[PDB]
Amino acid sequence: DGFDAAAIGTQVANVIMGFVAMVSAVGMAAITVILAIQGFKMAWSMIKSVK
Amino acid sequence: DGFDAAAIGTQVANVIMGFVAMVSAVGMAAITVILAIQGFKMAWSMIKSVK
Repeated sequence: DGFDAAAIGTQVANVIMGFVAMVSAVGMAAITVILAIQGFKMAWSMIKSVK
Repeated sequence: DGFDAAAIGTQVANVIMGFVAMVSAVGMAAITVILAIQGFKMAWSMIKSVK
């Protein structure tokens, strides 16, 4: 009857495409860790196979 | 984000450039042996070809 479906259907989507920011931010604060270990793993990794 | 990569990247390297000492020490305790045999090898070696 009214059909206020798509009008609010975009409104809702716009609240939550403007939410990637958080996932990227917590992203960055994953990698710093994953590098820290990874880069530290690769430190000894060569000098395992130094032999 | 933080980028604590090079700061700790040197820190790690400094633990392990301060590790040559051991390799030199076990070095010295190779050669004493290798001389012992080598010098003892050269002992008879001339007096093989004494003829």
